[PDB]
Amino acid sequence: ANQASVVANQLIPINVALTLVMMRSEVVTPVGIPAEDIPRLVSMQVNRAVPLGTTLMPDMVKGYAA
Repeated sequence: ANQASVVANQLIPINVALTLVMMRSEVVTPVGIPAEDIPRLVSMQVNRAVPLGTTLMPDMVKGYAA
């Protein structure tokens, strides 16, 4: 697609709260959280360590729903 997802721009350690420096937008498969949502992800925590280049999936963010 042209559908870009949120991809970790650095290793996001477990339980850290997401900041804008941590999140880039890329056309990756499988599709994860839509890149349009990078605004509303700031301050939410991840529930596991996300390595650099990992697509952020809905189940990795605490309190995220669609």
